[PDB]
Amino acid sequence: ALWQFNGMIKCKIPSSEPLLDFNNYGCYCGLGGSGTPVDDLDRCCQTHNNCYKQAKKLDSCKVLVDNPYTNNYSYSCSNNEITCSSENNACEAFICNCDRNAAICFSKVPYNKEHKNLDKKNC
Ligand SMILES: [Ca+2]
Ligand SMILES: [Cl-]
Repeated sequence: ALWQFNGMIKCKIPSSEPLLDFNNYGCYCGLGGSGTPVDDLDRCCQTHNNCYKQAKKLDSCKVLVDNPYTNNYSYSCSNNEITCSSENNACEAFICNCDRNAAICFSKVPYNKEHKNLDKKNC
């Protein structure tokens, strides 16, 4: 769920408020997405978007009427390291991995304020 993703990002980037810093950024960081990523961070979000799309197509995910952003899974942050729980069922585990990968990706790429609240004309 979004609440967990927010926590994961903070786990990797302690100084951030993810739902603010990484929302409405570039062409893919936020709800939906289209076009060519404007930078590596935007690309992290495109990959995350693609991961969610793959998830929704999994047999295990079609069983729950909850979208990836509302589907709660279990994970832990410790020493700024993210660990997806073995107690997660197939769908939740896949989503957890998608979020973990994105959180780590976000923490390894540059952040360009110029792309915050990007004109969707550029997408
Ligand atoms: Ca376009
Ligand atoms: Cl990690």
